[PDB]
Amino acid sequence: RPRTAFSSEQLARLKREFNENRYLTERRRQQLSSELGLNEAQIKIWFQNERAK
Repeated sequence: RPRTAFSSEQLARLKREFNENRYLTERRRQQLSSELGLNEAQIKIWFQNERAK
């Protein structure tokens, strides 16, 4: 788990989600994983990094 390249659609969804709520519950992480085709760890990390910036 170093660097997964998100498609433009994946990133658009994550950015909108982050704008609504910067903190990710496991239940929402599950939904995002399932609706984006990204494993949960990748999503969790993206959220963490997004907050850090």
